[PDB]
Formats: sequence, structure tokens, C-alpha cells
Amino acid sequence: FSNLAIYWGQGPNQLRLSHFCQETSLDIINIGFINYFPDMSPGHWPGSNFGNQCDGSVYVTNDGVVTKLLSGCHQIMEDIPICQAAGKKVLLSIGGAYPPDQSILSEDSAVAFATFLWGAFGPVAEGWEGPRPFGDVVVDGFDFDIEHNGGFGYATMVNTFRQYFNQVPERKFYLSAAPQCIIPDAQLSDAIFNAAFDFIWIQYYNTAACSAKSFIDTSLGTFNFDAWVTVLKASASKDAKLYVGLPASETAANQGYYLTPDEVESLVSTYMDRYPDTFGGIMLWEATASENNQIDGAPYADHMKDILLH
Ligand SMILES: CNC(=N)NC(=O)NC
Ligand SMILES: CNC(=N)NC(=O)NC
Ligand SMILES: [Cl-]
Repeated sequence: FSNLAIYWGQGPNQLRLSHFCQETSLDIINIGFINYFPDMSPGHWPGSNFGNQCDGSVYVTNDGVVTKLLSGCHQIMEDIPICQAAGKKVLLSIGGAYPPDQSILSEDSAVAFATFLWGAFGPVAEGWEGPRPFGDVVVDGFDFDIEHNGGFGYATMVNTFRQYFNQVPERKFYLSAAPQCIIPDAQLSDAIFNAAFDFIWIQYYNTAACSAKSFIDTSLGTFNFDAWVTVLKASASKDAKLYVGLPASETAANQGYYLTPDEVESLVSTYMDRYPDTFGGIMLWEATASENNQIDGAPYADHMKDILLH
């Protein structure tokens, strides 16, 4: 039975997370982004951006270095557990679109980047002494939305997280990836091939050559979900569920990539029938675009769920 994932955190004038915690149709919420990586950011701490959510306070380290990690995200801290008591999985997303100049420079820093995020946003640990930006919150895992600068270091972060997950056997944690169509994917093919993700949502918008709309109009490009299944079945990610990532309204992505619920039904019905043990559902970019695209009294994502359930 098939799932609906959605991104929240980067919506203009977005409602707070708890508004989406109450939308039953949501299965998984990815929260973006940890958009500053340790190698290029103050103090070698990662940094975060959550739109109108946190107050804008950043941590300053014991050394008095002013970081780019937001320290005043009180609404997110309150909201994540609500979502989790509604049975949703909340994943913390790494990367996104802005800024476009972040990457990982060494395997060492790839290990420290995952260890930092696990200390900061994972279970509360006795020996941890860094920030706890969401306090006692424990996210359900991490999403890799790497959109620039190549694929170095991410397989190592994923493998690192998994080693940590295993030290905590009583709870299942999750790893996911958001690549683009154009494959190999410059940022994430290596991670996908060489590490186990639970979920992979291919972004099927913003690239003309293989978009979801090219499914509807086959002269625009060639929709390539078939090739992606073949790649996945030889990867360390062979047990991943593979989702179709879509814009939740006309303006959530560049012109021409939004599909109407009718087009969505055609695509999804073919791919769910063709790949019943691999197809995972729909990912949506993003929560605020979906909230603002009300069709017959319900947001776009409610309609996506209805499509998936039938
Ligand atoms: C799709 N990624 C984003 N929109 N990212 C940001 O707005 N980061 C500040
Ligand atoms: C412009 N970059 C994006 N829209 N990124 C995402 O949608 N990542 C899920
Ligand atoms: Cl609100």
C-alpha cells in the first residue's frame, strides 16, 4: 500500500508544520534544508535554512565562531512530534537548491557531517556536546537532496548513518534520496549504487529530457522510470521504494512540468501496475504549493492520495 511524501520548509509564507501534520493524506514529510555543509561553512558546522520558521538566531560555538546553524526553530521543535504521533515519518533534508556552492571535500568530513547530524537531530546521546536545534526531537532519518557539484562523499554519509542506526535496534530509521532525471545523476548515482536508501523520489520536473510531462507528451523528452528500475535492481539500493516526484502546482517548478490529477492518474496507474514491488508512491514539491492549489475544496496532495488509493 503506497505512500505520499512531501517537502515542507521552503514555502513562501508557509503555514507551520503542524498544519501539515493534520493533513491525513501525508505519509512522509521531508523538511528542508541543511543547506550549508561543514567544509565551507563557519566552524565546520553545517548550517540550516527553514524559511519563515525559526527566528534567525544562529549558534555560536564554544570558540565564539558564529555559525549558519539556526538555533531558534521553536515551531518546528513543537511540530515534528505531532506529525510523528499522526504516524508520519519526518525526515531532515540535506542540500536543496540554494546556495549552489556546497559539497563534501574528504571522506573524513563526510564521516563528521553524518556524525554531527546524528548527534544534533538523532537520539539524545550521553556524550553528545553540540547543538540540539530541535531539542529532544528525534527525526526519523535523513534525506539527500544534493543538486550541485558532483557526487563525492554521500555514499560514505549514508553508510555512516546506517552504522549509527544499527546501534539503536529498537527503532527503525530511514534514508532517502532526491535525484533528478538526467542519469547517471551527477550528485547521487554513486550514493544510490553503493549505499542502501529506503526511499528514492526522482524529481520528474525541471529537466526536459525525462520529465513526467514527457510521459503525457512523448515529444518533449522520454520518461525514464523503466531505466531507473533497472539501475535500482543492481544497486545497494535494490530494496528501495521508488517514487515519482511532482510539482504540487503550476508555479512550484518551471512552466510545463505540473501535471493535472488526470495526467497523474495515467502515469501512476501504469507504473504501479508495471512495478508493484518497487513503485513507492508520489513525492510532491512542495507543501505550500500543494496548500495553495485547492481543487474542489481540497489541496493537491489530497487528490494525489486519492489517485494512489484507487
Ligand atoms: C528547492 N530548494 C530551495 N528552494 N532552497 C532554498 O530556498 N534554500 C534557502
Ligand atoms: C529547484 N530544486 C528543487 N525543486 N528541489 C526539489 O524539489 N527537491 C525535492
Ligand atoms: Cl501557521
